Amino acid sequence: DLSGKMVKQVEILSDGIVFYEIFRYRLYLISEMSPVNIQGVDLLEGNWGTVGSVIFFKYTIDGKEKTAKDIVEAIDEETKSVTFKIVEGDLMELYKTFIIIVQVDTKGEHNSVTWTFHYEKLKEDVEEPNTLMNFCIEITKDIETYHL
Ligand SMILES: [Cl-]
Repeated sequence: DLSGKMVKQVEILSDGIVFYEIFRYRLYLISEMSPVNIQGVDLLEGNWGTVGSVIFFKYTIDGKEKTAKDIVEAIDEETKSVTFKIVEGDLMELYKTFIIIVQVDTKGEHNSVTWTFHYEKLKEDVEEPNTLMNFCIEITKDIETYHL
């Protein structure tokens, strides 16, 4: 009831392999590639690209500065997937639980990035995370257009 799921697949022009490299091992590059959206990506514990690593994000949503602390809960290298669980931050005032999965289809033929949110709202009247999903799609477009 308070439970929800949201899925968006977007086709990318850029190399899926580089998208996965970013999201697994070089996540700090997103501050450079989507500087309107992301002001800081700071590793707090562990190492980049390892399950159990803890990462702090400074980001802007609707011109408001927000933060989150996330743990990397899962990595699947064969499917090119990484699962982030948000443990602290502005989102935790609206959601009890929030999990973000990013998965890159690297056929090479055509490449795409699928974003999945699994969340538990604190109340029934809390909104579905549409704005966050728009935010994630904007970062994807910023990343794929960064090379040009
Ligand atoms: Cl690992």
